[PDB]
Amino acid sequence: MKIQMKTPLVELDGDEMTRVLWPLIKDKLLLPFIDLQTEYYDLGIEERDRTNDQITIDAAEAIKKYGVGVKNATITPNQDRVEEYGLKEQWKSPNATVRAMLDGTVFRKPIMVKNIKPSVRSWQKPIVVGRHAYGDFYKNAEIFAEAGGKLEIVVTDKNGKETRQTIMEVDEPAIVQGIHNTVASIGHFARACFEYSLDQKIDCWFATKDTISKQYDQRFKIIFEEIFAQEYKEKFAAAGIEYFYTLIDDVVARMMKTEGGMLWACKNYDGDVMSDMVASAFGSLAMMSSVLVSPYGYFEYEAAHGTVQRHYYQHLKGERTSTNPVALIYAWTGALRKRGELDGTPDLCAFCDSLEAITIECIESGYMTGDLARICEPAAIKVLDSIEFIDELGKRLQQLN
Amino acid sequence: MKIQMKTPLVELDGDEMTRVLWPLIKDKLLLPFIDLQTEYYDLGIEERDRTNDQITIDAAEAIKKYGVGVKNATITPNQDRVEEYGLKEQWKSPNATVRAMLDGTVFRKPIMVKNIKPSVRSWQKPIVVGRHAYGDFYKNAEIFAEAGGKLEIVVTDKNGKETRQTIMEVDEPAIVQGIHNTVASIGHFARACFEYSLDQKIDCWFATKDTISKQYDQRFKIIFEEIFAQEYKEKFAAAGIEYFYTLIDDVVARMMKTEGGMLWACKNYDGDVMSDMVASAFGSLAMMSSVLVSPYGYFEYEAAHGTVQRHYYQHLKGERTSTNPVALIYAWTGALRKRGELDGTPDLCAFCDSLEAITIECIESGYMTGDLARICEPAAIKVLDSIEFIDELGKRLQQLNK
Ligand SMILES: [Mg+2]
Repeated sequence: MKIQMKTPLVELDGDEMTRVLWPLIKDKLLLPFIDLQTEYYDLGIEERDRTNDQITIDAAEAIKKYGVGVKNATITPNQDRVEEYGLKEQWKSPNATVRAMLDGTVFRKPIMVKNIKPSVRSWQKPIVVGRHAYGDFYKNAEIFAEAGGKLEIVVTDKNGKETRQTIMEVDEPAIVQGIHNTVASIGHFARACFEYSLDQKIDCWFATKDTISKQYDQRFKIIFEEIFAQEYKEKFAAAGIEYFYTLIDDVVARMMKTEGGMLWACKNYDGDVMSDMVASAFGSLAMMSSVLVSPYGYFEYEAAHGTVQRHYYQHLKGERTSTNPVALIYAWTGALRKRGELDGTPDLCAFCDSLEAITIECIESGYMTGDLARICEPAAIKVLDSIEFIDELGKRLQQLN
Repeated sequence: MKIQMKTPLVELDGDEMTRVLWPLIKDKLLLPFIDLQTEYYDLGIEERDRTNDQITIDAAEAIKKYGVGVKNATITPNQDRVEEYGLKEQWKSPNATVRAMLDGTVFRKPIMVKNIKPSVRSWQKPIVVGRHAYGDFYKNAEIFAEAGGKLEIVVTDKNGKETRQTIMEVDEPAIVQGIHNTVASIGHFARACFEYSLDQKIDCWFATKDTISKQYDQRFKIIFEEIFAQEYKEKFAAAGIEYFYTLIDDVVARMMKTEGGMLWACKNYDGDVMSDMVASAFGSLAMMSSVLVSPYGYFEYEAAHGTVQRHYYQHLKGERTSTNPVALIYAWTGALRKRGELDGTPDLCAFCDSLEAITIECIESGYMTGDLARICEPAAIKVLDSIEFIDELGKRLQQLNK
């Protein structure tokens, strides 16, 4: 029989080329081997528009209920997209929405192949970015103060005690931004990072600009230091690993020189930008896994890249594309593995191990999409289009099973 | 004999190892050749402490008066530094104070040598970072809301009208930050970058996260777009160069694959971090120049790196150090060159071009500090300690009969 699942995955569909490839993955790589159970939520742009973005919230609720989600790449619509699709508004990033609702830390890890050298000469070991998923400027308040004025932040507690601080007082057109985070969210971030480091036996590096931000960034620094001292110090020393804190400018300068091999903990914004820099440098944003690990027990595996508009238009014209589906594949395998772990269904986990291994073997053997063929050494034997590539992996799986 | 100056440079001294090397540069590389005129401001941590940080303000005022400053590396003190030096308080970043007082854009360019390949394989051409010098979180207001509450930004105008926006309402301990910028400062930032791109004949790339920050970052995007359309589109076309706007995560991915050769315009924070990433990748933080170009006509050249506490402590024990003084040197040559341009004293500019060239040629001939010798190819001929390095450049200057 096919591999059986005890609990369904929550499945969040997406946009454009990634939407096109998603059912081909299911058809060729999963359904022939697994009696795949999912709760399906279409987060394509048109369905988010139809439902006034309720579908996004509903999907996040389902992840909370079942425990594990898999997410396809989506469009966060700018005004071009609004015009292209005739949208009601510039709907908020669905990633930002899910992360807000679930909380946690997003772990981003390169999917490494031996035949692609990183951009950064020194890198010999993967660098994992642990990005705080919650708060900061992903939930902002902003004012365009067209006549200027006294610009303040204000906090009013339960009890009515008001605290005010002045940003600046200006007599000219100005812009203002406010952000927050929570002590609890930061603590869970620190914990997730330290636990990841211990599990994987890698050092943890964290950095902020605590010299400039003497209460906000300072609070991250203190919380990591205290959690580390009180909960992890001994565990780390027994495991032969270290926690290193520095300033953000110093850590980035080090990253250009390091051999790699650590967990790089980042505040939300830093992690968003830096995970993309690391992904690119190792080879591709499609060669990078992404998992949100919530302290509340939820997991969301996603393809953390664009939807490939140019390739989608080509596809609709009957042209084959060089789209790299690896991140999409690893979102499914990561999610099915976790679901299998939680459910105590190890045949599912073993399948996921196999498909991941097959994907790497295929690329390392010189059979790959065009983006990878551009940067590998030695030269690829054969460039496979996105659909041929998926078809090839399906043939390898059939030969296993 | 010695080259004459018309107008003094404003000289801002600093801390630790950089403070140690600063007179050696003057003594062996400047004073023998130039009747150096400076107005001296000691921004060492102890003078800042003694004057309650007034000396920083006074120095910024002297830059406004004379037009050009040269700044040594300084400590921005955390509580560890407070303890170390017995300070009254964690004095605010003097760089932030100076930038706030002058406004402008900080241009950060690698100091490239033929025998050092960049960390990023694709880079074949310099990348300049143009960092907006004003506002954002460098002038923050922050609250530790130990009881939570309604967290807001509030704008109270000249005429009454209160505008409030809610960040979040929480029932748990939380932290709150507010920042600002001005439309005028942003515009001056866009113009400085467009002018720099024209003058250097290089493309301009700018990026934010306007998809998430739909008024704040968006206002940067808009101001750039409008200034470019109104004031630079035709000039760019004429010069064969482009302005490219994208999202910040996209630009960083591109930076790992580009050949280089553009001006990368950055918001204040992005510029702080990304100028150091570019500097490190090209070779060292010490191999990066830094000039604040104010819209009000002032210039501040600095050594934009650390003060090297560990080396300082070794130096006090009479031990040799591997501190790289090139950025200190280039701060001086850059400031003196500008001083000479403004004063119409071209012999000073000539000397500055010569000292930069001599420094480059020293390193390219295999004589360099430890940091460079770790990454150069072929192997260094002789690794010089910081002071041996300055002394070598001195020897060369004298050999060339400057
Ligand atoms: Mg810096």
